[PDB]
Amino acid sequence: MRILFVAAGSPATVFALAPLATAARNAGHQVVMAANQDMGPVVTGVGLPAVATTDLPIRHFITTDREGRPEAIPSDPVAQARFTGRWFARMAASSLPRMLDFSRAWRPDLIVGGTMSYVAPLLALHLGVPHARQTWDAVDADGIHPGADAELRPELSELGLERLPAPDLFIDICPPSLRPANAAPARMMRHVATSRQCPLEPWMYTRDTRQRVLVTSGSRVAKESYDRNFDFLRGLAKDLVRWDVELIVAAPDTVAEALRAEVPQARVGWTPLDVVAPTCDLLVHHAGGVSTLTGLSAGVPQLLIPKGSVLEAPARRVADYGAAIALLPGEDSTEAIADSCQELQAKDTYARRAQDLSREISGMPLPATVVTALEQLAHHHH
Amino acid sequence: MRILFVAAGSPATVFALAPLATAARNAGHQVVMAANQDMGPVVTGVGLPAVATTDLPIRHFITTDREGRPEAIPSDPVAQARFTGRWFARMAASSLPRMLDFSRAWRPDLIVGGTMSYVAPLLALHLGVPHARQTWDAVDADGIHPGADAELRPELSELGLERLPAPDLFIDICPPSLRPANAAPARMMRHVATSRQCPLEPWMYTRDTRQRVLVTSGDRNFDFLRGLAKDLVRWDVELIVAAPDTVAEALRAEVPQARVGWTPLDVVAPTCDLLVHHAGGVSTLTGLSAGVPQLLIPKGSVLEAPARRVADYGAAIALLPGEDSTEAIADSCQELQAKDTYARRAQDLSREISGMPLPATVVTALEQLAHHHHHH
Repeated sequence: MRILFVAAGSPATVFALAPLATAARNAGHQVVMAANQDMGPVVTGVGLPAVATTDLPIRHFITTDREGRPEAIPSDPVAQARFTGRWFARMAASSLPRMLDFSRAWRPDLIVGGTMSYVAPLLALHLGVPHARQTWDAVDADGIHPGADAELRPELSELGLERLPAPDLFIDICPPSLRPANAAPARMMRHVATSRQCPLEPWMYTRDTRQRVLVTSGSRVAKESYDRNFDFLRGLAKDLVRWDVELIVAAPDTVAEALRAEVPQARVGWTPLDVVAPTCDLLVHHAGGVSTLTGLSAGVPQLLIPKGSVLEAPARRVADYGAAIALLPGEDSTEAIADSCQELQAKDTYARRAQDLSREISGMPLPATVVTALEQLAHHHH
Repeated sequence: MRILFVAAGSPATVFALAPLATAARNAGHQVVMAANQDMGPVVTGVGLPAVATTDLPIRHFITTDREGRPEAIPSDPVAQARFTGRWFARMAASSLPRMLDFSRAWRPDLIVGGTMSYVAPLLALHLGVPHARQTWDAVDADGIHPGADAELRPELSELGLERLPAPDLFIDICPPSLRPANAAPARMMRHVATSRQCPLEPWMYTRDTRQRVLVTSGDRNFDFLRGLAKDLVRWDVELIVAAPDTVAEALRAEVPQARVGWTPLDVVAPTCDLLVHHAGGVSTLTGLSAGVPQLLIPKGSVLEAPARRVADYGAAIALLPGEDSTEAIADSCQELQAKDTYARRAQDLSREISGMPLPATVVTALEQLAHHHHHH
């Protein structure tokens, strides 16, 4: 059958959906993935044909409203969650006329979209094909979807609705231990780490007696759907050198270049998180995209520095579980960061709990087994 | 598990292994694919981490005669097959030191190689781990493997062996109806077509009023394409030529009616009325999986019997060297486009391929192989 996957405007949205999308291709289905135009090479780099939902990048939709006026990001956590739904929704609303034309020409039997890929359910409603939603992280969307529903009032009105409908199939990669009790019934699916790949360098797979700490931006792209920075690194690397930690830095090339000067004691560049993660004793990141779930699947302790209101509660869940330390706004001092790495490095309780969670992820159903669910869904509709 | 896949020196060897390698990745395994350095981009373009077996192009591993002149490919079918096995084995033996250093560092639990990826079983023997072999087409390697054994005899003796052992698991993507009568039992697996990807353009999924013919090849790859393209363009056919960028601009300039460029076969093939594959490289299995009739113009005695096999089945016409006159090419294209039996047989083979076990199911076989090796 013919399946249209819809990611969104940042690389982790592609990476999160790629295991199921390539598993579907591996089962003999015709599969295409739609994403913003600038995600095109990200899509084709996971081995899939790419379609552009829109030629505008996410920065356009984040910073500008449907009326073409600049919009400020609010700080209140309820407001910011709604704002997140709103900007993903105006991207979808903007993409809908082109995606309708494409879908009428390509004739999908089924549409699979990411959590906030709102063009996916809109297309489903217009065209009468089933919609499956796959989550793309462990982030609660209960405060996000209402922001989307409000912003889509014009599109939903035409369809006789006040809110987007429930998915025909909901697939959730969130480990049950981190899954809120109010989440909708889902077909569980194992998160499988993917990214853009490279020629392997011995250090990505060759350990020494050091202690391997990876500070990472999650994707090499300059703009993910969440803030990242990186000022903290200089002071942190000094702390680490006394620990003869082997410090590895994966960052966008411009940031990567500045860091080579600021912390010369480190190995700075870009490397895929899925390749290097398993080899690490600690991951330090901003708790965006698929980074946290990738770290948990590898059994690695993490320092989570969430930047963005919707990213905070999921990061605290992992710390509360015992597999991470999470430094939320106002907690992330120079000293706090150093002390946290010290403790993650030196107390094996974190590694134990990270491994407990890895084992839980590895018991979840494989993407290949969820392809069966997609086939059953379309057979029942069609 | 950690699984090392070993393709070889041409994109087709990478594409053939990619469904299983990505299926293994999708099952949570750490997967790496090794191939010639110049294939690194192909490996990364299917979504896998790449490692280089060698930086030398495969044609540089054919040795020279007594007096230093490069060795002629002999014409006899048996002789060619044996020569091919020796050539691939020489490549394998040359890459064994680099790959052994890698494998000792990475520690694969299982090694999967394509048919003539002989470094794969050698590595497996050195590291004491299982070896699976996957076919990367429908070519019988019965005449090929003895040449490899002869070439590898010194490496085999270091391991206390006189010949390569059977694979610990043999995986065949050949449709049953096309396998030899004598064929070894294999874990059967569906061929799933895989290519380098690009942004989807409307023409790739939109037909017009014309019959659509795709030609791949695969320098008289040039004389042929131009010659053929001229012909097909005269019958008001929509001609799509899949050529390298190295000749794209020259071909366009000659035959401006043909669409010459960026063509992922997995995307476009199902959309065609006819595929024409010249020289070799491409799997006739992708056309079959798409259910499209094919004109096969093999060059290399190793490619003749399998192309003959698809023709005997009735899904293709195979023009062997000397048979591909302009008239024969033209009559064959007309037949493939118009006759019932060709369309029906190609659809029959597509149905057969579609009933074969999925790559994701073969990953399970790899896991069992690894498990039984060290748990008793």
